[PDB]
Amino acid sequence: IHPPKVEYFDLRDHTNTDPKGFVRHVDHYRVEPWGLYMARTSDHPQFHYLESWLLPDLGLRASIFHYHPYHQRDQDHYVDIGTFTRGDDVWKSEDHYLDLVVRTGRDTELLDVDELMEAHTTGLLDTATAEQAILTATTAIDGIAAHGHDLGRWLASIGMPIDWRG
Amino acid sequence: HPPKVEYFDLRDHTNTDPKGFVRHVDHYRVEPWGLYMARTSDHPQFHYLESWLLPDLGLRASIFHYHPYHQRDQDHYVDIGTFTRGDDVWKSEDHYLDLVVRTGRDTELLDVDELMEAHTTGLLDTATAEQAILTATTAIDGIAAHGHDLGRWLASIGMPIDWRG
Repeated sequence: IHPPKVEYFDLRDHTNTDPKGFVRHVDHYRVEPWGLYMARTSDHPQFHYLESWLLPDLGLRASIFHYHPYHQRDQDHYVDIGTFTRGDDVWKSEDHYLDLVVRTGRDTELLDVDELMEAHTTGLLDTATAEQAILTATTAIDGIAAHGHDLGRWLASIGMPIDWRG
Repeated sequence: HPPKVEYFDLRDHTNTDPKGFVRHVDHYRVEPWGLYMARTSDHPQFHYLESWLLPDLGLRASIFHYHPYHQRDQDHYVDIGTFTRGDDVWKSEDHYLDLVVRTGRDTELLDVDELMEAHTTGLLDTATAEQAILTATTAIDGIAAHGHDLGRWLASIGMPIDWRG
C-alpha cells in the first residue's frame, strides 16, 4: 500500500519526526545499551499519551497507548516489526508492516501480514527484508509464548528489560 | 516449483507423492483431527517414516527412522499447507513453509524465501500466503508455550498425536 513508514528520534532537541514529517516534542528520551525509550503527548483522537521502546537488536518497537476514557483497546502491548537503528544522537525507525498485539498471560496476535505481502509484490521492500520481517515476528512470538505470553518477561529474560510509566 | 500435491489413498494403501510416485503404505489410521501414516522410504538418510496430517491446523508432522550410520535426534519436521479430508483419499497441498522442532529446545521456521517467491510469481494468492504464515505462527506459539514440545501442545488442544515406538 504505502511504502514503509520512517520516523526519526532526535535526542539533541527532544523531537520525534513522524511518518508524515510532523514534528512532535518529546517529554522524555532514555537510552539503554539495548534500546531507546520515548514518552510524549499525542494529539490522536483515540489516545493522549504515547510510550515506546525501540529495540534494535530484535527489530521490534513496543508501545503503550494511553487511551482516552471509554476508548481502551484490548491489548497490554503493541509491537511494530521493522528495522530500528541506534544513533549517538538520532535514532531511526522503519516499519515493515507486521505488528503484534499482546494480551499478557493470554495470547499474541500477528496483524497486517496482508500488507507485508502486498508491499512485497509491488516492490516497496525486497524479499530479504520481507523474509526478515517474518523472522523477527516469529522470534518474538516464540519468546513471548515461552514466557507466559508476557512481552516484558521475555525481554527481561534476555537482558533487555523494559519499563513503563505505568 | 508450484505447490506440491500428494494423495493418501486409504483404499489402495498408497501415498502418491508429489511426483505421482506411488509408495506403498503399511498403516493408515483416521482420527477426527487427522490422518496417521506409517510407511517405508527409499531416502538416502532414512528407511521409514511416520506422519500425521492435521487439516484443522494446516500442519503435517513427521518423524524419520534413520539408517544406522545416518542417525539424528527424533526432531519433528512440520510442513505447512492445506490438508483435505476424503472418505477414501486425503490430499495435501504444500505451502512451502516448514518447521523443525528440537523437542524441549527450539523451533526453526524455514523456507520463508520460497513462500515469498511463490507469492510474487503468482503460484499462490495473498490469502493463501497469509494463511500459511498464520498456520506457522499459530504452531510456533503453541509449541513455545508448551516447553517447545509439539506433542504436548497438540494434546493440550485435543488433537493428541502418538507415534508407534
